Amino acid sequence: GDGYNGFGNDGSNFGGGGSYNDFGNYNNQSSNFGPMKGGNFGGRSSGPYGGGGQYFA
Amino acid sequence: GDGYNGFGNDGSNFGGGGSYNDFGNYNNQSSNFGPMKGGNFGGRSSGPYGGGGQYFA
Amino acid sequence: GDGYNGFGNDGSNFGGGGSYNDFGNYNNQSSNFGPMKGGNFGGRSSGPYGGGGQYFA
Amino acid sequence: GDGYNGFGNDGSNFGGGGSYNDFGNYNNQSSNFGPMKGGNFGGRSSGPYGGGGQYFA
Amino acid sequence: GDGYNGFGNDGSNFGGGGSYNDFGNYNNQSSNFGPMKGGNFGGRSSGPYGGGGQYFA
Amino acid sequence: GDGYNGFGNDGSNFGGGGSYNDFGNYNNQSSNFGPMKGGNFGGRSSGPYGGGGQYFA
Amino acid sequence: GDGYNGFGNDGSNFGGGGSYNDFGNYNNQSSNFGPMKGGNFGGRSSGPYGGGGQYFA
Amino acid sequence: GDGYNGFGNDGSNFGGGGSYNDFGNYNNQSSNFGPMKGGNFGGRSSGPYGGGGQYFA
Amino acid sequence: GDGYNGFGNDGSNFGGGGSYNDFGNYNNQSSNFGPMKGGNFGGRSSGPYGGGGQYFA
Amino acid sequence: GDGYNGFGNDGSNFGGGGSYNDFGNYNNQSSNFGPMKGGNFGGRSSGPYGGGGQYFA
Amino acid sequence: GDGYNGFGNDGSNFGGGGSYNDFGNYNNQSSNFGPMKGGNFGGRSSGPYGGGGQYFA
Amino acid sequence: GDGYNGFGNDGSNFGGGGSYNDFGNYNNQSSNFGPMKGGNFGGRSSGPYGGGGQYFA
Amino acid sequence: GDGYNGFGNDGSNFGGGGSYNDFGNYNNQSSNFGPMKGGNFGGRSSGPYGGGGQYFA
Amino acid sequence: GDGYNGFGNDGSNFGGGGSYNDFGNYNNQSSNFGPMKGGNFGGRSSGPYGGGGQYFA
Amino acid sequence: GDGYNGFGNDGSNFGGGGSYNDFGNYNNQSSNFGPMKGGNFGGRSSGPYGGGGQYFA
Amino acid sequence: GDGYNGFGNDGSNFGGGGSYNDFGNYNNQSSNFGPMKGGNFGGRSSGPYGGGGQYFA
Amino acid sequence: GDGYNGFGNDGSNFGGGGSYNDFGNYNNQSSNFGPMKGGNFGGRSSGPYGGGGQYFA
Amino acid sequence: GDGYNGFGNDGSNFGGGGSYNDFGNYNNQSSNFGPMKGGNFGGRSSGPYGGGGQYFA
Amino acid sequence: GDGYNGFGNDGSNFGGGGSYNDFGNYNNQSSNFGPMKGGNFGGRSSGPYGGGGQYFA
Amino acid sequence: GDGYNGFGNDGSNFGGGGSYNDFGNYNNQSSNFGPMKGGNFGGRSSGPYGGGGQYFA
Repeated sequence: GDGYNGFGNDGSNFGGGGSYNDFGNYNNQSSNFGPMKGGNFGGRSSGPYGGGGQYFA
Repeated sequence: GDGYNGFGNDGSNFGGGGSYNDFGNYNNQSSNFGPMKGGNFGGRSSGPYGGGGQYFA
Repeated sequence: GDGYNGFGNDGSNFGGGGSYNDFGNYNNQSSNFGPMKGGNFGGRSSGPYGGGGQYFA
Repeated sequence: GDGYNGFGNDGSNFGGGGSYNDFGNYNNQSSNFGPMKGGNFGGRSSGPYGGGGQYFA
Repeated sequence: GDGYNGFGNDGSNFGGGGSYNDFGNYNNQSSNFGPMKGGNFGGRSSGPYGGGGQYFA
Repeated sequence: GDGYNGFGNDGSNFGGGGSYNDFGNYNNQSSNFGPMKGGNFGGRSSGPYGGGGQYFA
Repeated sequence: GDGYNGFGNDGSNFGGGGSYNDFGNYNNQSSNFGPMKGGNFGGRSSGPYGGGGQYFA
Repeated sequence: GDGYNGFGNDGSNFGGGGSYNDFGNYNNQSSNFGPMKGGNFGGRSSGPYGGGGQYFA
Repeated sequence: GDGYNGFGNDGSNFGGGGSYNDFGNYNNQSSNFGPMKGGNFGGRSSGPYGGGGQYFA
Repeated sequence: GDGYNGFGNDGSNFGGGGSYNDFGNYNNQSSNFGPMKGGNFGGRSSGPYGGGGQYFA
Repeated sequence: GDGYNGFGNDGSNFGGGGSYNDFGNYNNQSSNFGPMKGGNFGGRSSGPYGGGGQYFA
Repeated sequence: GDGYNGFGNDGSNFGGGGSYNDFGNYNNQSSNFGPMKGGNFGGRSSGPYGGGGQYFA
Repeated sequence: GDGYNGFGNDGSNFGGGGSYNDFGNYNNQSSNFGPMKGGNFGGRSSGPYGGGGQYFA
Repeated sequence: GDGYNGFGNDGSNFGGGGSYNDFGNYNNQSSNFGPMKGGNFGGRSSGPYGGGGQYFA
Repeated sequence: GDGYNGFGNDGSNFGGGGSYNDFGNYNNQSSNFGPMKGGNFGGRSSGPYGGGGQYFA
Repeated sequence: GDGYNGFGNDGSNFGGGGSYNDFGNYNNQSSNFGPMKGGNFGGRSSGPYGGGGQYFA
Repeated sequence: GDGYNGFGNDGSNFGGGGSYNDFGNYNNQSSNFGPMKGGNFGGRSSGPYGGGGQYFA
Repeated sequence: GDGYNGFGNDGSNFGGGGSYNDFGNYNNQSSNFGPMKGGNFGGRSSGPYGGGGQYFA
Repeated sequence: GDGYNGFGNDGSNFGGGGSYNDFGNYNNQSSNFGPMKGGNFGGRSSGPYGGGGQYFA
Repeated sequence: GDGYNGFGNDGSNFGGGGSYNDFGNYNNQSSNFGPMKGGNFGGRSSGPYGGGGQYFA
């Protein structure tokens, strides 16, 4: 099958080292190593029901 | 079969080393090592019901 | 099947080592090693019912 | 069957070694080693009922 | 089936060595070694009933 | 059947060795060794009834 | 079935050896060895009844 | 049937060896060895009745 | 059935060896050796009745 | 039928050898050896009646 | 049924050999050997009646 | 039924040879051997009636 | 089958190290190493139902 | 099949190092290394239903 | 098969290092290394149903 | 088969280093390295249904 | 087959370094390196249905 | 087989460095390096259906 | 086979460096380097259906 | 076989340095380097169907 011979995969210290950073919500922020099946996704929404609006600002 | 021969996979110390940071809600911040089946996802929302709104600011 | 020959799988010290960090709610912050089935997810919400809103600030 | 030959799996000292850190609520902060079936999740919420709102700040 | 040949699995000393830290509420903070069935989860909430609000600050 | 041949499983000294720490409420802080069925969970809440709010600060 | 050939399972000295540490309420701080069925849980709450609130500070 | 061949299970000296520590209320702090059925839990609460609040400070 | 061949189970000297410690109330602090059925629990509270509050300082 | 072949089960000298230690109220602090049915518990409380509060400090 | 072949069950010398200790009230401090039915419990309380409070200083 | 083939059950010298140790009321400090039914308990209390408070210091 | 011989895969410190950054919502921000099947996606929305609008300001 | 002999693959520090940046919604921001099947996508919107508008401003 | 012998592949620090940048919605902004099958796409939209309009301003 | 021997494949710092930019909606902004099959596309729109217009300004 | 020996392939810093720029919708803005099959496309529109107009102001 | 021996291939800083530039819709603004098969295209339109007009101004 | 030995293949800074420029719709604006097969095309329109006009004001 | 030995192939700064320019629709504006097969084309149109007119002004 497929293979992977990566040396030095790092992927570390996600936040970057800035202070006062705000991490939003429903994100995918994972670090994944090794064979993966099923793919990688972001957050999912089903929007508000019964006429509720969805607002970003 | 799919292989993986990674040296130095790290993925450590997520927060980055900054202070006063504010990690989010429902995030997938995990670090995963080894064969994975079923995919990697962010957070999921079924939005408010009965005309409740969803608001970000 | 699938394999994993990883040397030095860190994933440690998640908070990053900064002080005054605030960790949010319903997150997935786990560190997972070994073969995994069923996928890795963030948090999940069924939003408020009967006209309650969901608010972020 | 899927294998795992990880040498040196850390996942330790989660908090990072900073002081005055404030850990979250309903988070998944576990460290898991060995074959896993059923998947890895964050926290789950069913939002308030009868028109109660859900608020973050 | 699946297998796991991990050498040195650490996963120890969760709090990180910081002082004045405040570990939160309903979190999953366990360290789990060995075959697992049924998945790993965060906390769960059924939100307040009868119009009670849920508030984070 | 799923195997596990982990050497040096540690998982010890949870609190991290810092002083003046506060371990919060309803957390899962266990260390589990051996084959597990039924999954690993955080704490659970059925939030207040009859219009009582749930407050974090 | 499943198996576990762990050498050196430790899991000891939970509090970490810090002084003035405060251990909170309803936690699961157990150390568990051997086959486990039924899963590992944190604390459980049914919130106050008749309009009493639940507060953390 | 599931096996377990753990060498050196330890699980000892829970308090950590620090002085002036204060262990909590209703915690599960047990050390359990041998095959377990019915799961491991934290403490359980039914909150106050008749409008009494629940307060952590 | 389920087996256990553990050598050196220890589980001893719970208090840790520190002085001036204050073991709390209603905890489970037992050390249990052998086949266990019915699960392991923390303490239980049916919170105060008739408008009495529950307070942790 | 389950089994247990543990060598050296110890579980001894509970208090740890520290001095001026206070062993608080209603704990379970037993050391139990052999087959067990009905599970292991902590202390149980039914809170005060008629508007009496429950206070920890 | 279940079996137990424990060698060296010990369970001895509860107090730890420290001095000036207070083995406080209503604890279960027993050491029990041989097959047990009906479970193991801590102390039990039915709290004060007629508006009397319960106070831990 | 259920068996017990233990050797060297000890369970002796409850205090560990410390000095000026003292014992609280209603403790269970028994050492029990052979088959048991009905379970092992700590002390039981029905708290003061008529508005009398229960106090620990 | 397809190969990968990457040296120095970095992918680290996602946030860039600026302060006061606000990571958004439902994003995919993962770092993925090793063979992948099923593709990589952004976030998904099923937009609001029953005449609710979707607003970006 | 296809091959890849990339030396020094960087892909790091996504945010760029600017402060006060506001990362978007539903984006794909991942860094992916190793052979990929199923393509790479942005976000997906199934726009509002029942006459709700979609507005970007 | 197709080959790739690229030395020094950058793709880093995506945002450019400017401050106050706003990252859009549903973009693809990933950095991808190694054999790719299935193609690379932007966002996808199905416009509002039932006579709702789509507006960019 | 087709080859690629490119030295110095930059493609970094997409945003350009200007401030106050808007990296607008549905774009494809990825940086792709290595052999690619399936083609590279922009965003896709199925325009509004049931007489809704599509508007740019 | 076909080959490519390009030295210094830049393609970097797309935005140009201007401030207040406004990147578009559904564009293809990717930088792609290495052999490509299936062609490079812009965005695609299936224009509004049911008599909805398409307007560029 | 066709070849390409280009020294210094730029294609960078697409926007040109002007401010307040507006990047339109569905464009192919990609930068492509290496062998290409399937050709390069602009955006594609299928005009509105059911008598909707298409307007540029 | 056909060759190309070009030195200094610029094609950069597309927008030209003027401000307030308005890049149009469905254009092909790519910069393409290396052997190309399938031709290079502008945008495509399948003009409106069912009596809709196409207007360039 | 054809050849090409151009020095300084330029093709840059397409917009021409002018401000307030308005680039057209469906154009081909690409800059292409290396051998090409299939020819270079402008835009393409299929005129409006069902009696629609095509108008330029």
